Amino acid sequence: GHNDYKYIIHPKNRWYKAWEMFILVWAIYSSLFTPMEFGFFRGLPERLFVLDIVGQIAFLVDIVLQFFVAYRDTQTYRTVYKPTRIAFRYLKSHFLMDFIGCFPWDLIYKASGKHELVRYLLWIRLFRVRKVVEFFQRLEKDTRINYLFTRILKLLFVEVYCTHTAACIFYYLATTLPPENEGYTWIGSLKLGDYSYENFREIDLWKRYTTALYFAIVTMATVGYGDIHAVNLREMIFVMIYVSFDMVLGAYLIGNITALIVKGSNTERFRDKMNDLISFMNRKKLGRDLRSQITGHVRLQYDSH
Amino acid sequence: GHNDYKYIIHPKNRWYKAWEMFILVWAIYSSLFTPMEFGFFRGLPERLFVLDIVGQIAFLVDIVLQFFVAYRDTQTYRTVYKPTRIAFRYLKSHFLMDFIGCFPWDLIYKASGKHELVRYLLWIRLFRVRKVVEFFQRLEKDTRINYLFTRILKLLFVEVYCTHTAACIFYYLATTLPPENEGYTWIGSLKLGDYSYENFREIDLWKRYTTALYFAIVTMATVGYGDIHAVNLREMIFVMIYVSFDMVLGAYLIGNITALIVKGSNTERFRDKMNDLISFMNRKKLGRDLRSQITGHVRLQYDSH
Amino acid sequence: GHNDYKYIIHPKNRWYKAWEMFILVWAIYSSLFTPMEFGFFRGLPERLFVLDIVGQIAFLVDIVLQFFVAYRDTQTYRTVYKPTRIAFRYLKSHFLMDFIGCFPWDLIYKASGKHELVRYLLWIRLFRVRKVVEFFQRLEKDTRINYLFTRILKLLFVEVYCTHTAACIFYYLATTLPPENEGYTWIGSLKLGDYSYENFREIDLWKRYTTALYFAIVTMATVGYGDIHAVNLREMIFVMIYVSFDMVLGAYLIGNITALIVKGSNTERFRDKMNDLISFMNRKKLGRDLRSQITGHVRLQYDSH
Amino acid sequence: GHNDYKYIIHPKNRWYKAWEMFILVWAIYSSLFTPMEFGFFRGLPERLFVLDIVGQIAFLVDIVLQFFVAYRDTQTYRTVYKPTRIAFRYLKSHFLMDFIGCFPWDLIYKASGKHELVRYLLWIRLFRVRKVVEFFQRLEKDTRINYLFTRILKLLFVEVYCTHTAACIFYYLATTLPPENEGYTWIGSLKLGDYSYENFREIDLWKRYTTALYFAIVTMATVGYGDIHAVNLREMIFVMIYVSFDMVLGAYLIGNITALIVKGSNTERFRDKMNDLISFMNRKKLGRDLRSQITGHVRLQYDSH
Repeated sequence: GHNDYKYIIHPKNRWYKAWEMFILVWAIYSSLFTPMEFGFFRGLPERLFVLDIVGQIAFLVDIVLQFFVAYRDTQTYRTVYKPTRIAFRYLKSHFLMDFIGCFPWDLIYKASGKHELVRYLLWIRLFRVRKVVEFFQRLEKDTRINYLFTRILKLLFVEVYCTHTAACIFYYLATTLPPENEGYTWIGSLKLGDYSYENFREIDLWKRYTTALYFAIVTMATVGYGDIHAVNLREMIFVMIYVSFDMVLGAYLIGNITALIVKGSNTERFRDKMNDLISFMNRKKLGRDLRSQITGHVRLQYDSH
Repeated sequence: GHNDYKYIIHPKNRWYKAWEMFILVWAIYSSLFTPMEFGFFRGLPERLFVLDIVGQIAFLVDIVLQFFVAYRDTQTYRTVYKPTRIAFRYLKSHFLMDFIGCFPWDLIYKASGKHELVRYLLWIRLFRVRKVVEFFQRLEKDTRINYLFTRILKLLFVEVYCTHTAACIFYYLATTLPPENEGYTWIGSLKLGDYSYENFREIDLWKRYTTALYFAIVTMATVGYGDIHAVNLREMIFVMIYVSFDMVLGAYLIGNITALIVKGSNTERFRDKMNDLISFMNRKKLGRDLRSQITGHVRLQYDSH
Repeated sequence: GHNDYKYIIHPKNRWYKAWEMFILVWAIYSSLFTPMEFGFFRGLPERLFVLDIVGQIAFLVDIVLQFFVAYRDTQTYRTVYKPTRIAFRYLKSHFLMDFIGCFPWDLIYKASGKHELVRYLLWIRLFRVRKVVEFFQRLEKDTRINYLFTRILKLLFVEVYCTHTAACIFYYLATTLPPENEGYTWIGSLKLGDYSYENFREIDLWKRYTTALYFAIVTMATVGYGDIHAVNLREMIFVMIYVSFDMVLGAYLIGNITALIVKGSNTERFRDKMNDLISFMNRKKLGRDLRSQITGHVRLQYDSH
Repeated sequence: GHNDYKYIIHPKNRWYKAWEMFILVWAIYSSLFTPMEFGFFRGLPERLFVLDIVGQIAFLVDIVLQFFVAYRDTQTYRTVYKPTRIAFRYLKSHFLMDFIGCFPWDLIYKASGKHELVRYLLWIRLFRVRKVVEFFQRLEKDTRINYLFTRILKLLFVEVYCTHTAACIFYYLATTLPPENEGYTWIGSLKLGDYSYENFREIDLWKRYTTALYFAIVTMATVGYGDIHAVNLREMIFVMIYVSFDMVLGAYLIGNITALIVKGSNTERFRDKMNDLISFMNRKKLGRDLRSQITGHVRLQYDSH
């Protein structure tokens, strides 16, 4: 019903759904790479320079594309296709964060005399998780999948993101101290087996990330070996914040899993009904013939709904 | 006849709800600073003197103000303005503890030749958490702030209070040994990174508090890296008490969160019914028109009942 | 209701109930001390020799008492008064483990050439925890206390008792190595702070017990600091067993706490009713006078049942 | 149709049930020993040469009998005794994996010049855990044992299997490094007590396995002492994978146990009502005779009316 608004793309268009999946994949990488770019590099190496610029370009198109995309209203509950209303809705809803996230923050950091506060603007690109939140909302609205399983998946994804981000921030806090005071950081004072993470800034990127993620994963599960631990006061405060948040997050995970199991399965509804029928049967002693007939018939009833 | 017993403050009038919020903030600060004044300060410094005095002054005003504020008597559900009943209720319920908490315990301890037992009286000021409990009761009665979140917010407040108090008591137990025996304390033997907490009484207040709070949060979160751990026998006993209490309290937090997720939402029960009916509809394929009719009928139960 | 059998005691007599409480206290003490006698001493020191004797006497009397105490039948629900039936039921229910527990196992251990296997018969006195089990059964039968709260209390007692027993067994396993191989034990290699548990068998009893209980409590909450950890293979096996059992025990504690919170409070039931009524009035836009009347009258209904 | 084609065994035949129980034990042993044979042996010693071969024999026979035993249809709900029908079921469902697992993979590894990738094929024998899965499925459809309790037993078996397999893989990852780099492995740098695991390949098999299983068990319960921990990057990655999976699995264990407790019992449901009735009756101070009448009437209801 938008013959007048021919330019506007239907949100259920097949090609726009393909673009939604493509930009969902791009958003996952961007919101996972951004913490690593901010934590393990003080300026992106040239080898992945293109991966920076291209990474924003795919999002820039989205900024344009979302301007030519209709939507379903929340008060009228009618699918609104007015291009001016579309533009105003996206300008006042999410345009600012998406647009500011596509700035060449690495190039701006390197051009502006290597100022760290400029690099702190990379965290705007964590607002690209809005794509994943929208994907999980859509998949929760999907009646095919169980609703509480969707919540469990969303919580596990949040745990993955928070653990990865916590690892990147934990390594970054070690980098916030000068290398001379590196012995007062968690990684600069770290010694695992024979290996000593002495000049940790010059260790391979993936060794550093694996160590930080190992600490973050081990803390997230509340195992807590101690091999890696906070040493600074800043590391101290960050670990307190992270474990306090992850305590509530793990409690929510346990609660959601328990709610899924408490909901019960038809198999269980059938098992309980079986036990009730057996109680009745043994309290009236029907007889093996009628007993077996009843059991078989009710099994077939539960099987055939 | 409010004019008869004038100058009696109605419980829920303006300018007394503002004072209730003001004294709530003071109660939170006093009930959080008290553990720190006791654990990290054998003697409060001149720098804090005025602040300390000011705190008691506020609560002193509270003691006066609560002698004039009317109350709803639960056996008649009216608001009694008679000053004798107000004073009698204050004297019976909680006046002695409130009054004792307002004593200049810090100055009294100093003016008594620095007797540690006088400084244990500071713990009376932890009864000011009755204001936080009252605020949480009122918030629970509130409908806008749903009982849903507030039930676990109360437990998170309890977690924060207990962790902070445990950190303060842990540091205090470290101080209960003489400094020459400081190598047998948890902090005196601490060598986090290249920094050793050699003379821990001369370390900055905030580094010591951050260390103790990190241990307490680490223990509460059940991570237990062990970088920081009990060393004294008194430290073992305190850690055992705190650990058992925190196991029970964390189980309570998980149980409260699980119950909020199990209770579920009207939408959620509607989504259960919709999932069942959509599964049956796909199994017994019946067309979009009958689908629409039955789904609209179902949607006229979650929104009509 | 027994003329012929005058020598039989009702299990409701205030004298027998007082003796039941007295022997419950004695059984709690004996079940708690038996592990300590086995783990921290290769033979009881003379100082508490009398305590070894009189306590057994305290249970020996009970062995006699249950031979002429009436018992309520299961199916008939009639308190059987026949001394022959009472004696036979006691003889085949718990007489053997009570009588074996009442033997002077310390004196028998010392007389039989200090043969270590004789001291393993001390574990028969673990069966005196049946009095605590029966106490909790009666408590859960009592209506003055919530059933699920009684289950939580039973689980907490089980956790406490298993932690204490695990601490005693851990120390015992340390003592199962010769004092020359003590460097391979968990406590003989312990260097908490500047204190070293070198000659750990000559350390003060409460110092050793507090250390073992600290390890057991810290493992029980799964804090797991690491300061104290299994070193032997036998210590490793015991830690695996205790950890695996404690995992299920903690899961059961969480489940029971959740179940109680899920069962819900009348306050929460009212909060949900109030939310439903407020939704109704908001939909129908009832005037503030009538809405306030409805709210107040519903509060009074809930308070006055 | 059991007369038309002979040599066909009824699925619930007594001899076939005995063979099912026998091959269940064999499958449990095989799927528990396969991780141990993979991780702790780079080639099975000849001391076990018979024990592996016989094992495969036990499953080879199990492959043959699977070509004769009948099955109950999911469509016609009736047993089919037809060799052509029987063979197709096996050939499609599980023949291929069972046959590959029956191969002498140790002999093939030793006859192929000791290639480790050949030894990786032992993990096919982990599909014999399908026998345990089928046994638990049959146990679920049994009135003697609760459904949710069967589920928690399944999850406890899953925890046992996953912990043992994780221990074996953890040791194997240490062996993937050359012995000269053993100081970088988790076990090669282990110095528990006064014992150092220097030449960890020459340590007794059961000492190494007990150490690895200790680590895996303490991390499964999230105790995380720290004494044993990952050192290589491969060790960190495996610990992260195992720790995340075990976080989810422990949350599932807690959820299953909590659902079993929340489900409740008819007795517990009765106690809930009877507690309410006792509160009401004590509130109104009702007569004992009418109390007995009401309590008996309610006891009638909570008896599966």
